Amino acid sequence: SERKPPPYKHIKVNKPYGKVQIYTADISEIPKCNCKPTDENPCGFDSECLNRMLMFECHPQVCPAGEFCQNQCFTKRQYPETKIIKTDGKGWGLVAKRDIRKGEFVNEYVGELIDEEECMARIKHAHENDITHFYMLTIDKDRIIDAGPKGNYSRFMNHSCQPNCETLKWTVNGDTRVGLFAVCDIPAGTELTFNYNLDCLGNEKTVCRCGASNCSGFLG
Ligand SMILES: Nc1ncnc2c1ncn2Cc1cc(-c2ccc(F)c(F)c2)ncc1N1CCC[C@](N)(c2ccccn2)C1
Ligand SMILES: [Zn+2]
Ligand SMILES: [Zn+2]
Ligand SMILES: [Zn+2]
Repeated sequence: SERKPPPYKHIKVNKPYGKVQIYTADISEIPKCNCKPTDENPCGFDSECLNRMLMFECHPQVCPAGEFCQNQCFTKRQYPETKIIKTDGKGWGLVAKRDIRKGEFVNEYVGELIDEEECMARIKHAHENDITHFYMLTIDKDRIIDAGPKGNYSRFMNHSCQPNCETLKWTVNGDTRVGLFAVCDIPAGTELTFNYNLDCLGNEKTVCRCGASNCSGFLG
């Protein structure tokens, strides 16, 4: 029983490393929806927002709804309150403090941004030194988020063969960002989990301890 998780820097945004590619957009390049600020829930989850439908985040200076824009989840870091918990064979995990509804933004998978060469080198080093460092999540080819050295609470989310959350790739301020969203209603106090199918089957000493009835037995 370790009382505290391994060291890492709690950040609020992805941090690039080495020769990885980063993209940005000036306020002028960000898409503009046709929501009004007088709408029931402008750019909201139940709204007909053009930007929301296409998984584009509105910018504060660009949106016609102004400050009443409800499509700024990633930038404002609008996460349901969560708590890190300790399980048996799964170790540290994440549960939420309030009920979460289906489709709702849960968190952003944040970390050190690395290219594929760098990721492969880290995994090879981990496998040789027997380190359980699988905080790597692919954005696209040659861009991988490594939440091992630095990340936010999303790194505490465990893998589940029957997950209650899923990753969705959104465009925010000119670049791709990985959001965690609920696939069903989640009662407060339930462990937040997602399906980790973004890497290789490097399951040497690791085994699927999700507990789901459809468990295939591995993580890759
Ligand atoms: N479904 C799981 N079955 C067994 N172990 C799991 C499962 N899902 C996540 N973990 C743990 C784990 C495995 C992999 C992993 C391994 C192989 C893979 F193929 C893969 F996709 C992921 N990367 C990270 C973790 N964590 C994340 C949460 C905190 C953690 N539990 C922890 C850390 C320190 C102390 C206690 N606990 C370690
Ligand atoms: Zn809108
Ligand atoms: Zn908006
Ligand atoms: Zn399983």
